[PDB]
Amino acid sequence: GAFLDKPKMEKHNAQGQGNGLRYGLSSMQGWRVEMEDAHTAVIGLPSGLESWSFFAVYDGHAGSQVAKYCCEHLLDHITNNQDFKGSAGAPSVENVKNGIRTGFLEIDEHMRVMSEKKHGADRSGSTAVGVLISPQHTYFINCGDSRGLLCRNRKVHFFTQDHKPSNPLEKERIQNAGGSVMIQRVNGSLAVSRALGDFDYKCVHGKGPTEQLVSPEPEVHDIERSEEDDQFIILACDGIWDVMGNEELCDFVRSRLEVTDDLEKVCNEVVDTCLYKGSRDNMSVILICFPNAPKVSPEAVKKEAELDKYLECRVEEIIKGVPDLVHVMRTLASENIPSLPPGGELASKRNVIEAVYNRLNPY
Ligand SMILES: [Mn+2]
Ligand SMILES: [Mn+2]
Repeated sequence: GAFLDKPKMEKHNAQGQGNGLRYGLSSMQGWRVEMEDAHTAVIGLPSGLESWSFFAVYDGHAGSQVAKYCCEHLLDHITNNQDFKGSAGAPSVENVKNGIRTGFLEIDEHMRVMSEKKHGADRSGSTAVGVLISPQHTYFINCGDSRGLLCRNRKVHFFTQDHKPSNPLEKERIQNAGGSVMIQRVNGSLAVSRALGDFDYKCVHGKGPTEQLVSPEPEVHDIERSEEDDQFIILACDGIWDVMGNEELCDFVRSRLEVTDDLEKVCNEVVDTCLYKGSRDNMSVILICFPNAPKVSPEAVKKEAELDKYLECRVEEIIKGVPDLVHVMRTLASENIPSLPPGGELASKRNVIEAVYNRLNPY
């Protein structure tokens, strides 16, 4: 509803390891007056799914309630229904997919009844993007305009398709539910076509839960795992994707992993880079690395130290009536400095430039 006068740049982090996985995450409120993102990150699932893992980002809209509920309860709604637990043995691919769909519909209905019964005043909604990782499969899950991708063999192997109201099938559903897409928005208001919550958009008489103006139905994609070739998974809200493309962010993350194995720090760098690229939204990123993720390179670390020192010297010489940081950044940009991080560019080096600037002009 409003912007802060200065961004809240404080990072909240988590990290972990297990089942042959390493992960880090970072979330940051940014320019927004409230933090309405949430996330789930768990290696080892209950009830015979110890070798399974689950990661998810939730981008809350008009409040954090739906997102916060999801982040604590979506997983059990997915795994603790009859469709997921279908077969006698390990869940089949269909069990997993049907189980995920049922879990989204059932948590949505659960929240709706909780809200009706307790006379809930919030009209919040949430996206969800995540991965359910088994020994042999990565199941991508998407509902909304948060986004996930898989980097395999140094390339974007897969990314989720954002649910935008102007997408043909989304637009069709909206119109069949009595609504319209005005520019990019449901009835000129809502920027997503799919979400949990947003119950005001789920009141069309004579249409099922998945045929409302806004649908809680997730899209699920089974990717068979590749032990040799799988590198990393990125999950993030639109606060990240609004200012960095799939290949850019994939290239950027690779460049950062070649310099560090600290996954929280890599996530911090993504979020700061997007802030400095002009993102004014809440930002959350989860980075899940597989055994063959890029490795720290002695040469990359050396190039990074050389670049940092170079930037430090440039700031000094530009300072020489001292220019402010905005103007220093502008001057550095006009220098077309080579060997900046792919995708991240000068924005990804701002913390280094600003720390230099502060040392030289501390007042
Ligand atoms: Mn939000
Ligand atoms: Mn957002």
